[PDB]
Amino acid sequence: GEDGIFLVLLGLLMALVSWSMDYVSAKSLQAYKWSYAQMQPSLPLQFLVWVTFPLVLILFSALFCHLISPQAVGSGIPEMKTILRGVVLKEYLTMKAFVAKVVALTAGLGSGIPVGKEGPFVHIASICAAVLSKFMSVFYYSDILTVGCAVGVGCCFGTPLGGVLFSIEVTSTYFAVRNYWRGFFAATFSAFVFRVLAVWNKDAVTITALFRTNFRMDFPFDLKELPAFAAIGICCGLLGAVFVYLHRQVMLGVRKHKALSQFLAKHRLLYPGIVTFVIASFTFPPGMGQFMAGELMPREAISTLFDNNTWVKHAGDPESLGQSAVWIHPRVNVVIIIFLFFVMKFWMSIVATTMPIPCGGFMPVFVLGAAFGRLVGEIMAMLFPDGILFDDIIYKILPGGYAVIGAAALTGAVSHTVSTAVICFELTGQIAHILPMMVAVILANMVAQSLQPSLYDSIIQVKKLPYLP
Amino acid sequence: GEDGIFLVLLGLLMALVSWSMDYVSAKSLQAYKWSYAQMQPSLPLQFLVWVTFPLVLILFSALFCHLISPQAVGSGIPEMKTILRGVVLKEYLTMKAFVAKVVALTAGLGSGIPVGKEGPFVHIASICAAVLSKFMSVFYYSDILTVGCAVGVGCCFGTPLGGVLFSIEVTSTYFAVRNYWRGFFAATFSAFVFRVLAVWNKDAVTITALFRTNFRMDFPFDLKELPAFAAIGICCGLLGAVFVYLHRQVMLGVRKHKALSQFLAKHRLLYPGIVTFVIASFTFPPGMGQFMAGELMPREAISTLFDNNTWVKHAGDPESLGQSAVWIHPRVNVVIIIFLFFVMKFWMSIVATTMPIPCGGFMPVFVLGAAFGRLVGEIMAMLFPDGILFDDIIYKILPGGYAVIGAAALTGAVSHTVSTAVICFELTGQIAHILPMMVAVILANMVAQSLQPSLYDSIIQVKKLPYLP
Repeated sequence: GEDGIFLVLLGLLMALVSWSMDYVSAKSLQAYKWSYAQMQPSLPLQFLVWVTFPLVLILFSALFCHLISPQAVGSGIPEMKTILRGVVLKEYLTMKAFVAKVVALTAGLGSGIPVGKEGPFVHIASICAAVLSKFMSVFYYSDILTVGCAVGVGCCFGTPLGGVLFSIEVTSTYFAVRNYWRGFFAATFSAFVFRVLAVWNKDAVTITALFRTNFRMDFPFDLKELPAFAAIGICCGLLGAVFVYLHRQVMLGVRKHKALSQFLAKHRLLYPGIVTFVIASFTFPPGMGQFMAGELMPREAISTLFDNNTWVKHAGDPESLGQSAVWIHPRVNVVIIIFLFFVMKFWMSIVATTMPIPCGGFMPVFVLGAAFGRLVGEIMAMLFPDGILFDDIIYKILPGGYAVIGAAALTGAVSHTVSTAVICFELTGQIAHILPMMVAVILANMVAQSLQPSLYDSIIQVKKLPYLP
Repeated sequence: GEDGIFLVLLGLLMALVSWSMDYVSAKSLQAYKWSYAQMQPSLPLQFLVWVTFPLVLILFSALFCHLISPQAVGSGIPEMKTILRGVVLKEYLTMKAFVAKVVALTAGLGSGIPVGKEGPFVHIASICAAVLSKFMSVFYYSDILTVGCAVGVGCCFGTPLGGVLFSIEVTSTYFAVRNYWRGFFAATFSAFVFRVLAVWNKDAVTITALFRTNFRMDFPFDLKELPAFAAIGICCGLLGAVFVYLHRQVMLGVRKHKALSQFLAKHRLLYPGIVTFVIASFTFPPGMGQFMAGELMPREAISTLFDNNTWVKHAGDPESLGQSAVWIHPRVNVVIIIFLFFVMKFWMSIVATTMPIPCGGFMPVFVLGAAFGRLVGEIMAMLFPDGILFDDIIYKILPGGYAVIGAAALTGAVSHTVSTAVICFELTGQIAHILPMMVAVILANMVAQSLQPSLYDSIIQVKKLPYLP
């Protein structure tokens, strides 16, 4: 009927918005790197620019989520999964919030602070679905929200079927397969237009997925290492649980005492600002980024962590690798700097997503999972030096695969879902490690579902929304 | 709770059954090839053995679906998708049919006649689910059938998430996500045990998917060829529709007249037997297999059609390729033999799946799709000789990708579903062509949903089961 025209118009209007915002964010971020390099090597000057650019940009984003729309702070998927369980929120789906959010999500992304991308984008995709429906036939409600969620995540990442699985498996109890067909149609069209546009205007020469990895697909892994994958199941789930626990121990920590509540009511934007300050103090590269690999914005950080070469063995030479040359210090072994990167981005991510900013809880958790995966992969490669044999040719293990297993498993354990593995392999561009990441996702899910509740369940519990089951 | 023990026991019991039956079928089929080669080149003797082995084995399978269980003929998914819409069939889920079906599906598969594998396997997986539940807690119903369907197709092909999508998207109207989690768990465990067992006992050296393809993943296809994919959408959908139409024009063709009904009631097993005969008459390789590539059992036939080299250009030399050397005739161009293979397996497949045998409608449709795909790929490679340029290196197109697009799209158009692309790329082992196969699956679905009904809908219409919507 007249469903196809509405769905194709939603897809073509969502791809341009996603492409525009990350185009602008990428140009702002490379201008940041450019100016920071190109002034001079002056260590106080480097500190002051490396601090004053993210404070300006994050306080700008907090200003445009405070001023225009007072209801879009703390946004993302948990209040809309509260909405589709029956509760209506009338003023919350206003078009005026839309322009109030997108520009904030630009200025949440153009800095190197770990935030999400998915959550506010799911919200604005639902906004565009509702507005385009209300404009339609003036010249069904949970259907509109489910199609909005599918188009939102499948237009974030160019991952259609991971989009429709992410819409069904957490934001529902029953599900009409009419929405399955509609969400699959609109999500694959949005992911189609978003990827071909980066060949038209910019240069990404073909319809490569987003983050390709050149693994070898000829004996990737034997079953002599397979219980190691069991470890990267279980520990990730355990680590995922601790994340959720500590998240609540900051949320209530904002609201536990009258003193800091009076301090925040004295001036609202002071809480993001200074804490932006302190994580800039641990990201300055000659300050502590030597011990940290601090000079990595997160997109190229996880393009780096999915590399196809062993970092312990290429440390005997000063050979120029890609960006991964920042992962070599002349005094410290690389296992220690992966360890410190993991622990400091781990406590940095919770306090980064705590602040009153449009936040998603997917991307920094994905980065933490990749870091833990490559940690256990590098100690596997250090433990078994020779590799094993094949027809007069030697195959040695490679730790990019461990990184992609961990970057599926830990965010699957945090967000209490099994469909994270789908967008994981659909971002990485290869499915060589597919059933080990499914087994690891399921082990991490059963451990992190035994111990603690989900992330979004804790958010709706602390924010105290009407949530009946 | 006590769900995990039941699901892991179902998975480990289903993997052994699938592995055992295709182990036995593969050994029988290679013994067929072995004896046929190893007697002598005597052209009447070759004819008589090439005919008398499939007649014996197919009449044996028809005997063991006629004798023990009189209710398991015409089995597969459409009567069970009738069952889960409300209608009960009491005597149909008896354990006695289980042993009556599995051995038949061995002797439906050990011959080279095109049959399915999925349908009767979904049925026996539901049988094992129900029996293991009734044995459980003596020392929920649609849940048991949906878990049975997911384990069935994900244990056929080692494809978990394509399994759970194949269970939701056609055999439901609503869907409880409890069954999503259970089906995902049990399907990935079944696909895990099935693939690692082929390294323990037999040799498939690692957890390679099933049918790997070595494409190049470095500029697979430009967007200068992309409307060709539009053609392999639309035509496949049109061709898929014709398949369904002709299928009904044989089913009613059995039941249109009293004469052939009296002829069949005279002797029931005569109808499969002789028609097995006639397709053997068009598969004898010096008879007509020169013009046909007849000496290809279907599994190695579609391992051949997914090859990474151009068949027009490697015809100037008598170089030994793999099995694909059967695709070269010294007098006939290869486009004509792909064309004749397609048209003769097209009319052969409907009459092959017509006969009273446990049949699935997935595998021969998959083969027909691969043949049409490589047809349009070879004429694309014949049309554009030079390829195009890159950094002083030339990239020419390769027609394996067209074959895998067509083998997704035409069976997606026949079975009226979008989740065929998932098991397509999960069998082929690479996701380089993923969003073109999604776009082609959706174009073929909208054309073949405009023209004719589904395959299984026509089956339940002609068999006249109680089907309310």
